[PDB]
Amino acid sequence: PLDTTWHRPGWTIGELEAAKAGRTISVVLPALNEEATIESVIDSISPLVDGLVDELIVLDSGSTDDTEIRAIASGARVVSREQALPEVPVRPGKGEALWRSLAATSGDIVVFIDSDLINPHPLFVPWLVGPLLTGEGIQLVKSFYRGGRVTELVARPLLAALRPELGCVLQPLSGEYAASRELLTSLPFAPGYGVEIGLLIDTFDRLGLDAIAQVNLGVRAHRNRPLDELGAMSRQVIATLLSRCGIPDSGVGLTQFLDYTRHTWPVSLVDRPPMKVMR
Amino acid sequence: PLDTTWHRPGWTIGELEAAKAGRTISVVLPALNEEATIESVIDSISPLVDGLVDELIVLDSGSTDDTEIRAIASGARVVSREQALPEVPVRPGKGEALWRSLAATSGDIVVFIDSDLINPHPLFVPWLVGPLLTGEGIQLVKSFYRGGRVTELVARPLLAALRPELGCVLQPLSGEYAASRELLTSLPFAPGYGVEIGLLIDTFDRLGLDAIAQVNLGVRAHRNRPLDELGAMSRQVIATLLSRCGIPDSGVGLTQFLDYTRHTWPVSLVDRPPMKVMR
Ligand SMILES: O=c1ccn([C@@H]2O[C@H](COP(=O)(O)OP(=O)(O)O)[C@@H](O)[C@H]2O)c(=O)[nH]1
Ligand SMILES: O=c1ccn([C@@H]2O[C@H](COP(=O)(O)OP(=O)(O)O)[C@@H](O)[C@H]2O)c(=O)[nH]1
Ligand SMILES: O=C(O)[C@@H](COP(=O)(O)O)O[C@H]1O[C@H](CO)[C@@H](O)[C@H](O)[C@H]1O
Ligand SMILES: O=C(O)[C@@H](COP(=O)(O)O)O[C@H]1O[C@H](CO)[C@@H](O)[C@H](O)[C@H]1O
Ligand SMILES: [Mn+2]
Ligand SMILES: [Mn+2]
Repeated sequence: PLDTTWHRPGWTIGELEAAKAGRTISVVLPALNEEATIESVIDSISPLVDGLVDELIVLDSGSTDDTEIRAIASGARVVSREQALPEVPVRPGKGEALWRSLAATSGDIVVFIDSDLINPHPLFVPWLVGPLLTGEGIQLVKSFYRGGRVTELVARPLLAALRPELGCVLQPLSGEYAASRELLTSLPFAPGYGVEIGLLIDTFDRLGLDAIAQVNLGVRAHRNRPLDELGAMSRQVIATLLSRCGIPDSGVGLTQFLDYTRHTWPVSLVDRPPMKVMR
Repeated sequence: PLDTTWHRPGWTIGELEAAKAGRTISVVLPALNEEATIESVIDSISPLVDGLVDELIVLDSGSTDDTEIRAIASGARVVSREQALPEVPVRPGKGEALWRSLAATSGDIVVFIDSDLINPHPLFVPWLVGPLLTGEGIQLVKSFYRGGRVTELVARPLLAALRPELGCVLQPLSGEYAASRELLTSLPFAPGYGVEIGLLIDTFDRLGLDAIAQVNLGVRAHRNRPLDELGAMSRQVIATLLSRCGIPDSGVGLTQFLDYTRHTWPVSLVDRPPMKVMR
């Protein structure tokens, strides 16, 4: 039911670029304190700039390490959350960074790549844009790869329960994906870590499976977070997914008991609206 | 909001036994292929038999290893699913084993202990029965301990979303707990791995928090399953939890893509009814 490219696409950078046909391509790297990895990621993509890729920015989501200076030193344009859209006060979380990035880019096609990847392949961007460039009706491309605890324990089983039509999607939460600006500026953006699952469900509801493709990127490595930070992420994924399914979420943050101690993590039920309204 | 015993209970086996006041206590160990651990678990509890504990059975849920012979050799009464309730054909899964165990025991109080625990403390059963024996209105006692991936990523965040009143429960899926027969024979039993979360939500809805206590067992160790088996368990926990919250579940099993291969795991939306109807 779902256009899946199972092996390495056969296209080439010169073919894909020809297929642009006046369309532009922006790449956004969201980054929060990724000084150890930001440079390797930027370098994997910057050789494409002024060719297949027209624009690369790092959206610096409030880093307090050396993320920004190392990104500048790799030749990337770095855009803070405030600069992307300064009339609107900044909220925390990943979804805010990606939503704002629409105002700081102008490509007809937008590619998101996480900045915490350990040594990413230089064809990620070409592999993701393939179906948007050479297909018909594809508006969103998700990646899969490779062990993804939230994906396999939370998102895929809840999708099977509540949107089983998306059961064929191998990595619904994947941070590497591309989509048309027309789609992205028409969809709301869930806060925090809810943004990927929200975009997938909203895209499906509006365009169906035929507008979605997925592409094998082989294997990917990244910062494996401790279980407690995953708990808050799972809570936000659940909150965003239930809302899309018409189920009322309590809005109560996850509490954890670490001779134990207690901490309550934030959860948000507030989406950003389609960036179109900002026109 | 929730009666919590945070340090080691101060009671003694002789005090607790005196407090029985004619009430009986059954212990059930569900077991599916636990030959490596069944013996250490039985031995931790059998010294209590004919004193605090009136009855110990192993409910052999279809083992094909040496579980049954090793349990017999530790002096335990072993009851198959068929023998517990032979007029009713056997279904797979943990919940079926626990539900049937009500027909093969007669204690006024029933204690469940998983049979895959690595070296369990001999006071587990005394610590769990404490609040049922010495409290008032306690009808269910859950344990906590100790890293519990389904609990921290699936069950606690979904409870926070959908039954936030149970947010103070530290280990909702814990396999070690005790309850009155009157409660257990009044509640349905969810299939598979849904049984613990189902019993907790059903108990709360019927009796509120004041009927539930929890007790610190310190640290517990057990067979840490691979992520893919956890995926099917999470799917069933989600299915049981959504049903209790009035949310329709698709009934679609989780599919996993392991040059990948596909497998679909069973999920069940069929509860067993209150054992009372079998009277
Ligand atoms: O408020 C935030 C949180 C995260 N990120 C970025 O979003 C990406 C994915 O975040 P994370 O690693 O925490 O998620 P994971 O992939 O580990 O589940 C990373 O490049 C982060 O730098 C961000 O820009 N802003
Ligand atoms: O169909 C089944 C599945 C499991 N069990 C028992 O239920 C307990 C808990 O099962 P499991 O270890 O798979 O769950 P976990 O604690 O690892 O999440 C164990 O003693 C199993 O032997 C059972 O009696 N029947
Ligand atoms: O899927 C997951 O379990 C997590 C983290 O992966 P691990 O459990 O650390 O292997 O990462 C997912 O979610 C993130 C936030 O939504 C995305 O940025 C990742 O790309 C996605 O894989
Ligand atoms: O909470 C969990 O993640 C799992 C398995 O624990 P691990 O992730 O292997 O540490 O076990 C829970 O669920 C089982 C089935 O419902 C219960 O039998 C366990 O007692 C409970 O801890
Ligand atoms: Mn990451
Ligand atoms: Mn276990």
